[PDB]
Amino acid sequence: LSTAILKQKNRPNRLIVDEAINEDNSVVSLSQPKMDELQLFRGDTVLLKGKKRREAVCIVLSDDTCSDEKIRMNRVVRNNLRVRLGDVISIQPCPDVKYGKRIHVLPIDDTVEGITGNLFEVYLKPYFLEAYRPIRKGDIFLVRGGMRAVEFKVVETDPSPYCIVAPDTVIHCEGEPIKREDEEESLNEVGYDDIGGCRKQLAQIKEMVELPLRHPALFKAIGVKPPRGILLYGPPGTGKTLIARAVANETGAFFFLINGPEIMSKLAGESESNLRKAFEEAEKNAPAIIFIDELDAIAPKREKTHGEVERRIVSQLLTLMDGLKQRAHVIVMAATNRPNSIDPALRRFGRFDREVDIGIPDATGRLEILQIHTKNMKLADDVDLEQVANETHGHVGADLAALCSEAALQAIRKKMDLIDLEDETIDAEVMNSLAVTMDDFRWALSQSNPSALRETVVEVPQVTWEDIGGLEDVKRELQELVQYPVEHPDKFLKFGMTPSKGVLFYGPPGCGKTLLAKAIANECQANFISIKGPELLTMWFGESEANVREIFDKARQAAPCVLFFDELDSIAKARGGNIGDGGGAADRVINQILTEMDGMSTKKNVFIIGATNRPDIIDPAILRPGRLDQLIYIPLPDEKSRVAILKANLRKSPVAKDVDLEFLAKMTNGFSGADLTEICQRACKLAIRESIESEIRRERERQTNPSAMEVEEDDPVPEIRRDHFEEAMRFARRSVSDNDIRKYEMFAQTLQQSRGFGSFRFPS
Amino acid sequence: GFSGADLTEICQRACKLAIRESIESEIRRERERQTNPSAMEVEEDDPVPEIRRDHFEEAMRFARRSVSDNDIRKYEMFAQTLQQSRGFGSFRFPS
Repeated sequence: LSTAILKQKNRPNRLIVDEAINEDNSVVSLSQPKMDELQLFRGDTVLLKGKKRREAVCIVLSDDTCSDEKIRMNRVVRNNLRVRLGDVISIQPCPDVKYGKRIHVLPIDDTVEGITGNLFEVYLKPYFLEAYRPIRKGDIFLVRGGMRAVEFKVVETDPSPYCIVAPDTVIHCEGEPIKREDEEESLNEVGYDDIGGCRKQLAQIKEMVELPLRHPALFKAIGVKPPRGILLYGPPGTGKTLIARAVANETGAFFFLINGPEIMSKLAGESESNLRKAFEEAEKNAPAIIFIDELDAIAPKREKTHGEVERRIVSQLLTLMDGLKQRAHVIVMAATNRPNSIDPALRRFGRFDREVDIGIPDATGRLEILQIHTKNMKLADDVDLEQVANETHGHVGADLAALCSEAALQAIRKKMDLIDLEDETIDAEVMNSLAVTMDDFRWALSQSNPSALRETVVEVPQVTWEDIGGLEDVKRELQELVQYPVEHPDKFLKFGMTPSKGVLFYGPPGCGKTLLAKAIANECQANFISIKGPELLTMWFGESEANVREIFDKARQAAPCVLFFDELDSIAKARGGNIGDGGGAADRVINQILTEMDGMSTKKNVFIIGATNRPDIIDPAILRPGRLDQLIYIPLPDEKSRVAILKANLRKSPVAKDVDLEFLAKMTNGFSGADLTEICQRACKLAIRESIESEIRRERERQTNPSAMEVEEDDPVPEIRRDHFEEAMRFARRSVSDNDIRKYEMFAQTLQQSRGFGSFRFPS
Repeated sequence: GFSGADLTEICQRACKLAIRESIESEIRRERERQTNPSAMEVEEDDPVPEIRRDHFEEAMRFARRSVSDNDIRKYEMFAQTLQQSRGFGSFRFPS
């Protein structure tokens, strides 16, 4: 009674698609109580619901021979409802039993060719002769009243929803031959489910948009104000105009597209007229959506604006923007690659206040995009899309389409040997028997250049607590700072504590200090932004203090993050390590991290994790309360963490079943966490090499005796095969010597040994 | 010899030992009562409502003196030098 018009009219009596063998285009096989629930009498026509208001109706007959769970239909109505078999369809009567005054069905000649005559007497007679055939205004029904499939395109129907077109009222023969090529122009209206990798942000766009659009009365009544404009932004080609078309085509709202260059390419003084005639025409129509695409072209930073007419379109845009108020019920959205590349006068309140962020798709978004872009190809059975989605690590929503196109072209190319050089009469199997293999996808992947290799990736990591193993104390002391302030925030209000906002790991170099950040980020399902040393040290060699702000503001729009500043000591040891000229702590970059860290309220759930190998040169201005507070010393793996590390590195490589990792982890004693990832690779080359060697030597010896005929040898080495490790152990070094351990173990007892009041006891 | 900002980690680290306990004594109770899901007598009003001394007994085990006694000398040997450069004392106007 407060939250219930929010449904899309889902019904208990939904009938699911069931195949039929009939040729009548308006016969329905319904459940037996279908005439009974709503007391559906005979003599009317029901209103079946598909999508995008692109539907197709039937004449509802007392033919209830089907079952109680599904509906049996032909291709005609279910497909002309613009829904495939697998879309929900509502059943509901429509009292619009009307007779067509002047209709307009558009034939296609190839289906019509043969007998032509006059359209009326030759085709409208044997089709409309009281044949139980009502339509919906604007469809293309399929005619099985001949030997072959024939479609006529409905355009005009005097009743607005639809009617039972009858010959009793005159029917014009003004239909005209159309072509199959014209379907995509109407299918420019894109359904909702044709977007992948955006299930996280599309929810935000929905909650912002449909509630203001499909329920104006609630907003006008309660008085809460819908947004005056969204501002999507992301790397180019992630399919944003498609998002706008989806959002405005599945909510029933007129859509108007303003291109960027198309405005900035007309005569000086004519573009502004186009902007006015766009914002004017939109407000006249229904609740609309203006999508000002490529906004950083008609409104760059001022530092690009140099002409006067270049700065008059911006003013016209601002005037039209703030001219919007609640009367018009119009909503605007934009698109730019990076938020700060827009004129700052636009973000002021009332114009583009709120700002969604489409990002690079993540490991499952790529799978969804691939499954969308390969729903037409004839993939071979050996295809594995969950595989190819895994290694494409820079691609965006447009690169994957090109990749699939390239694989299809490669299949065509391998078919060209048997294709005649002048094969205009391309044979049926040459058009249909095509099958793309993993050979093709790996080839095309190797021949693709990713478009987005240089953007910080914000996605939940997959490494879990079972890889590191051990480290029991760190597990708890890292839960209680990243998970508790997220899963139980009210406990932090029952008492008065403010959550911590920092940790500082320090340990021997290369000892799984990164895997702990990813593990804890994987626990609480939090994003994970990694900043590497070779990146901060770039900032120290030029501009600073203009990108750290942007890093933090990126982490803010994706809470809860676990921002991981790797090698906080990079600048400090790249400046002298107690530099000779004098410079003590400040380095123009860490200072900026401080300035941003303090100016960030704890309510936002952003936790900053550092990691250093030289935990004394680190600036003493960060180890102060209110900033990175404590220090956790990550020791070398002891006995169980080594077993887990070995079993984590040896997962993708088929290992022998008689290998004793419990022994190999018991002899390797002071080994780091990064010299057990070497033993588990140098023990692969010793099996790779012995594989190519024996392959080549067999191909040799067989050619020595070609008449030997001896064939069908399966494989000489499928397996890492112990007595490989027994050799890879001969090149196994130790990263950190003992003196490099009693250097940190003698720093812990410097942070320690200034404590120890545990003798404290409350008297009585 | 405790600073004004080392008594604010005997007063927080004495609360992360209550947040811990009241967030364990909750979760532990969930798994407990699945032994008797039909008991219908569950949900004690408060397992730990209170900072509850014997926490400061423990939080005092991670109390670190920030300013060592060898660094508080550099100041007391300054302010004492602003004095001893003063004191005209027996100054007294005639009659």
